[PDB]
Order: sequence, then C-alpha cells, then structure tokens
Amino acid sequence: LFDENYYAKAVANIIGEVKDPIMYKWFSPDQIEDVDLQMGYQKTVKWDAFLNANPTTIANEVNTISTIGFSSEVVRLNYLKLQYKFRHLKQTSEKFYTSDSYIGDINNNLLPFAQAYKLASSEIIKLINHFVLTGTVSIQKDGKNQKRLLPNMYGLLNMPEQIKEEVASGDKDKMDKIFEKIEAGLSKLELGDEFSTPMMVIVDPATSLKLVKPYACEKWEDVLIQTIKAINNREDVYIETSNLLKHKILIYPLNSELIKFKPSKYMLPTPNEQVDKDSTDVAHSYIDFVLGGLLATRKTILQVNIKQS
Amino acid sequence: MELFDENYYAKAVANIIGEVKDPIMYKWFSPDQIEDVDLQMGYQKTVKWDAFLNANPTTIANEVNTISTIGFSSEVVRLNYLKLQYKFRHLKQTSEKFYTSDSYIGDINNNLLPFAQAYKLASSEIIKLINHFVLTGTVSIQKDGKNQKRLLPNMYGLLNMPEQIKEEVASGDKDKMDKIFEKIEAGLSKLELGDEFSTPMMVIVDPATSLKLVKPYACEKWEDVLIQTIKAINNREDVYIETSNLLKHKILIYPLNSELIKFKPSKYMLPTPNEQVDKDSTDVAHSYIDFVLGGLLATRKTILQVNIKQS
Amino acid sequence: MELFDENYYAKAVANIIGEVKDPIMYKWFSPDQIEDVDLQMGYQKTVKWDAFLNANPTTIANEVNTISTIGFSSEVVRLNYLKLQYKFRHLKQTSEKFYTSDSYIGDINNNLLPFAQAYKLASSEIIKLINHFVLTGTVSIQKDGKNQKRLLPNMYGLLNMPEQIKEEVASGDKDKMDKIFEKIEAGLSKLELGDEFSTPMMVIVDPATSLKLVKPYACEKWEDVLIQTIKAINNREDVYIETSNLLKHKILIYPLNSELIKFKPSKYMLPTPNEQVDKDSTDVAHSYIDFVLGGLLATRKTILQVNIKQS
Repeated sequence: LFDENYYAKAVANIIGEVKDPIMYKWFSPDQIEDVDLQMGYQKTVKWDAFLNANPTTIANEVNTISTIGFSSEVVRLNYLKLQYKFRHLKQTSEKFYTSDSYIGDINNNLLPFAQAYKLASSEIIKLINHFVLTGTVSIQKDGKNQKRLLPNMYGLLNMPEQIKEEVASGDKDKMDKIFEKIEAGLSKLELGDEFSTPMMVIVDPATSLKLVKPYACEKWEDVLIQTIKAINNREDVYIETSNLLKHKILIYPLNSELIKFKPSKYMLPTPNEQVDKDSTDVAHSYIDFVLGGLLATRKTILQVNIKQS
Repeated sequence: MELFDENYYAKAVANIIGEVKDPIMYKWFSPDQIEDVDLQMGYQKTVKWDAFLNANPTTIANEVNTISTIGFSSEVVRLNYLKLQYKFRHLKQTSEKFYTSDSYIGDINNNLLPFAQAYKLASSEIIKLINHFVLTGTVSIQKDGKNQKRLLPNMYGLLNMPEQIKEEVASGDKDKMDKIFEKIEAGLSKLELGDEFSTPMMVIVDPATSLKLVKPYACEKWEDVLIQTIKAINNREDVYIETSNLLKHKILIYPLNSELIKFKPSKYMLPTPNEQVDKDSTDVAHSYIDFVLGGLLATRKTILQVNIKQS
Repeated sequence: MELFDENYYAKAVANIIGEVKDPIMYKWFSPDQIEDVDLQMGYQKTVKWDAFLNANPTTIANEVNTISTIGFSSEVVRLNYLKLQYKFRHLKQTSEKFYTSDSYIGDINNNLLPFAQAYKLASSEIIKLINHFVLTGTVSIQKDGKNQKRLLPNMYGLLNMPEQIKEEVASGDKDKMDKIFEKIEAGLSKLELGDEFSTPMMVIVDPATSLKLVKPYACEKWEDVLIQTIKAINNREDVYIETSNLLKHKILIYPLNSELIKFKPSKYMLPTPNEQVDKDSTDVAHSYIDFVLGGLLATRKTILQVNIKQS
C-alpha cells in the first residue's frame, strides 16, 4: 500500500508526533474500554441478582428453599460520525515549494500534507476533549451555535439524573456558601457499596484561584480534600483545572463499576481514502472521527454551577 | 420507541456480569488471625493451654532437691457453625444453543441466565451477606435490619460479642463529638490488653461518624486526636481507620492480634455449589449453593463498641 | 410492534436477492432466427431489388416500335442500434463491514445494498425492459404507455411492425369466441408466406384468451380448431402456443423462419457494467449499466395481430 499511496505512508510516518488527548487524565485506566463501531448505537445489558428471603437452614429434611432472583437493565449509547476537510499541497508538486528552511507557501498559507494533517488532527483532538468534558460541540468562546447531537450522547457536565447544585449570584464570591453547596451535594451523593474509590474534581480557573485562599492556617482546598476523603473511605482525591469550564465544579469517582468510557476505536482522527485532485497543485483531504460513549450510574456525579447573574 | 428498524444500528453488544471478588472482611483481620477449620455444622471445642509461675526461682547452689514449680491451666471454648443454602433458577445446559445468540447470553424477557453467570452473581450476593454477618453478627436482607434470622448460641460477630466493652452516647449528645470522644476515652481506659498491647489497632466507623471525625478538633482533627489516643495505648503502632455502610451510629475498636481475637471459619464458609440439580422436560433448571457461618473467637474485654443513640 | 425485546426471538434471517435469468424473448424465436452483430451504436444497411409491370403487354402485329416497359426499383433497408445507460446507487466496498452484519445484508432503512445485489436487481429490471421493448416495440415505464422515449426510425417490435396484418374485434363481441376466431381466420387468409410457407408457426396469447380458447368448440376444442387452421396454411408443421402476461387482449401469430423474420441484436445488447465508479468521502457509491436496443427485421404481411377492443 505504501508503494502506491503516498498519503498513507506520510500519515504513518507522522502519526507519532500527535500529542495524546488530555481527557485521559480525567479517567482511570480500568474505566476506558474501546468498542468497534462507527455510527449507530451499542446496547449494554447489566445483570444483577437479589435475595428473596433469608437463607434456609439445612437441618433434617426440607424441600422448600429460599430463592435468588435475577434482573436485567438495558442501556443504549449513541455514537455519531463527523468529518472535516482541509486543503494541502500535492506530493508531485512539493519539490517546487521545498525551500531551504521550510516547505510551503507563506503567501497562500499552503502546507505539505503531513504538517496539515498533524495540525488538523491536533485541533480535532482538542474539539473531542471539549466534547468529552462538556457534552456540547461548539467552536465559539461563548459556547453558542452548538451542533445538535443525538439523545443518549452526554458528557460529564450535562449528564442527566445526577446531582446539581446552584450557587446564587449574590453569593458568587463567598467560598463559605460555595463549600456549603458542595457539602450538600456530597451528602446527597450515593456511592453505595462502591464508595471505596478514588475521587476526581475538576474546577475552572476562577474557582482554582478562590480555593487557595485561607479557610474562614488551613486552605479551602485542604478542607475540600478532607470532606471528600470523609466519604471516599479516605482514599486519593485528585484536583484538576480546565479552561473549558466556567464557574463549574465537577466531582465524580474514578470507579469502573460506576462510570465507564466506552469510546469507538475510531474516535480519534483517522484519514479518509478519498482525495480530491485536479489539474492544479491544490488537493483536499478528509479526516473522520467518532463522538459518544459515556456511561454513568444514576446519582453519582456532583455538578455545581456558580451563577453570575 | 422508534418506528424504523432501530435494531439495525445495534452494532455492538457489551454484557456486564462482574466477577467473584475477594470478600471485604479480609481487610478487618490480619493474615495470621484467620485459620480454617474442617466442619460443616455443629460445634467444635478448642482448648487453650496456659502456664504460670508458682514461686520465685531456685538458686542452684551446693546440694538441693526442693525446686520451685511451674503450673499449668486449661480453658475450653465451644464454637457453633451453621449451614445455609440458597436456590436459583438457570437455563439447562442443552438449551444454551437455542437461548443464546452472539449478541445475547440469556432470556432478557424472562431474566433467565446460564449456570456460570447465575452462579457468579449468586456467589457475589452470598459473599456480601457473609460479610454483613461477620461485621454485625446478625443475618438480614432489609435496610431496616429487621426480620433477623434466629441464630445458634455461641455464634457472634464483632458488634454483638458479649463480655466486651460497650459504651452508649445519649440522644441529647448524639451530635457532640466531645461527648463521643469522652466515651471513647472511657472505653479505651477500660480496655484490657495485658502483655499483648504492642499490636496494631483497627477502628470501623459509619459514614456519619466519619463526617463528624473529619471536622476540626474543638489546626487538628478529631481523627488525628483519636489516632494519637489509640497510639498512646497500643505502644504507638499502626492504627487503621475504615468506614463501612453496614454500620449505623456504631464505632468498633479492636486489636489485630491473633493472641486476643481469632477467626476460625469453616473451609466451606464461602459459597459452594451443591451436587443436586433439579431437571424436568422444560428448559429451566434449578441449582443450590451452600455456605457456612460462624467461627469468631475473642478474649474478654478486648473490643470497644460505642453506640450513639438517636432517640 | 411489541413492547418486549422481540428481536431476541429472531433466531435466523433469510435474504432473497433473486438471480439474473435468461430473457423470455428467447422462447419467441428459433435458434437460427437470432444472429449477433458487433455494433454498439449505429446502423446496418442492405440493398434489395424489385421489378414491376408498367402497362399491359404489347401485341406484336405488323410494324410497331412503341413497346410497354417493365420498371425496376431499389430499396435500402436500414436497422438502427441505439445505446442507453442507467445509474444506480450502492454501498462502497470498504463500508460493508460497518453497514452489514450476519442479520442484515444492507441498510434496510435507506434501501442501500452492496454492489453485487444492486447490480443483480438492476440487471433483472433492465432485462424486463428489454423484453418489453422486443415484444411491444416501445419504451416506457407507465402502465398507460404514455411518455414514451423518442426512438430512432427503423426501431420496431413485433407488435408495432408496420405493413403487417391487423384485425380488430369489437367491444360488444369480446366474449364471442366465434367472432374472435372469424377475425383470426380473416387474418390468416390475408397472411402471405410465399415459398417459405413450410415453417413452424408461433402464437402468443393473453391468459383471458387462453381461458376463452380452452372452452368447447361450437369433443374438440377451440385450441384444436385454431391449430388445425394454422396447420392448413403452414403445411401441417409445428404450431406452438405461448401465454404471456405482457400482452392484453392481443393475439400475435408469426412464423419461426429466419427468411421471413430475423433478429440481429447487438452483441452488447444485454446489460453490461461500466468502468466508471463515482466515489466521495461518504459511504455511498454510484455505478452505471449499459445496454443496446434495436435489431428486429421482418417481412410484410407475415405478422398477424388480433386486438380485442374493450370499448
């Protein structure tokens, strides 16, 4: 194939220079499991057993024994396929633009296929990270003009049937009120028998700045860590900051039995076979990716929104 | 429900069965404290041998034949073991080719599963029940804790072991960590470890107690003060703190020493399949699982149990 | 539909794609009446000569130099062959993995099929159209027969071949087999086979005509009477009867002799795939099928068409 198709060879040679997505830091290694899918949905069935009554004592003769029942639950996760197009130089014409220092036309912003693919892949990876963190697809700093997505396609912030706390605009700068809301949410958390798990917290830069203030010689960060350790069986608590969030605090456990990320094996950017060609030196290429695949147990995620108005 | 062929888009099927994991009760005992016994039902008697000095030693000088003596003593303890069984339905082995596709394991409509999956789920549930019994000493399947199964005498858990230290926090002081810590100090003072005090200690608390503990001490924490207090008496060795949802307004403190507390479970305590399998002309079969309860042994006045009365 | 998992009970699935079959027009001709020609689009021309009498013969008495003449004429017989092409959509080859499973051959929701199945179905449809053209002589996709494609001259079928014998049975006497057979006898008498009369004959009728024929004659049947009548003119040679659902209230009679009726179809007349394949970044591709029309040649007053008017 590499003897016939130059673009595949170039992609293979340059694919090692693409940085890993930062979303991997929001999950544990056991929480992520790939699936073989491009577009459609995946049905996940969870099987459970329950005890009908007290166990029966085996003494003398007996024929009536207590039973153990079974139940099933079906979960449907939607996956969507998306594509992007980009223009680049032609392989047979690169030699006419291979300058001593670089390759390409600065005047016309025309790049070699390898560099163009690397940059496009990095941008698409950033977009995927934003979708995974937020659950919405947008390219504006305001977050509007969102692309409409299918149902059962949720992120960490817009997952339904979770715990939602809202801090009023009057208390927007009161860390005591924010921590009171956090305590209420943590109390409402329901981790059941899986409470012995590490916890992950994601905060916006403003909240990160507010956390390092002295506690009203202790810090609000330390108080929050102790409060979360009070419920996670005193195990690890991790704190992360993301510029993609705005006055949002996310708390969730890193347990594969409660939250699972089952992305498609083609989720990350992948080149497409079709290449547009003409008589000029400009050619176009396509990159495909897949979105969707977050599953969470009901009432296991705490989302705090600090209203600004 | 979609009116088009949505089953066409079901291009991936993942089935969550879980796995039989190690019981959580192992975290409450040291490796040396657990010793299996060969029994299924009845009682077993264990004899502890003991020695003592009758007088001061004798100086071996010149000729002498009247020497001091060393005496011996024995104590007999009887432990009861109970056998219990559960029954579950499953698909017959020959019907799997008809009731199992590549995207299916069993009847989703009728909740019918093959033997392996059904046995694994039942084993997990029974292991959870065994852990509850070991921690509490009672058998129940209700969150209220009522409808308890009546058990044999000499069958106790950590919480309900007799001849141990029991402290009660009044309902008027149910939210006073100072009063709770005063009661804990009284219990620790009443603890009697003898020459085995140089041992690690284990504390088990409920989530509400943990929430109260992580509060600042009235920059120190109630948990740190409790750890220091326990280290004052355990020769400053390891003190472990654990939280369990099976407890409610209870605090358990005990040492991890085999010389004081031991666990001698039956070698069939964990779930075991039975040989009898019910079969008929249909495709549904039934199977049985056995498990054995009992075997906790403790010395007198070596466990502190604090109960915070709610009303 | 069902409110439970009805898909669980779909143990096996079957897909009917059919198979490309031979055209039914082969049954309408003898093996020696068909000869392929190598021409995709164009014409084939032949020259034929004829003579005729201008006036009465001249009596040669005494002296005369003004004599009646015998005239001659030439005719150019031209056959036009026309190329046509259709386009169809299908799945891209590298997308069948994601758009096809063991329970689905294609996308049922959007009616999108793999290349092989789509080509087979399209070829079947095109062969049906070719058979309709060969029988009727017109190309249309409407039951009314309107919006016909404008074809080149000298592109006729058996039914629309000009200068042949046509009989019309009135609407009132549609049920009267005696009147129908009277019209058939009139046409058969008007038939002109010349020296090639000793040849097998072929009759094509509609099912209603067959039902009317299998009635007793006003023992012996109307079919037997018709066969004997046709034998009387074809020198008691084979007379074949075929029923075709394509015709409606039409009876076609013609000899199976290569000297009177000939078929010279293009060797590329039957459907053939095209090399061009349309591809894009999506998972849908397009392909093309080519076929050639034209090539039926016949003598005058050798094809009899009886039409039973319904109004």
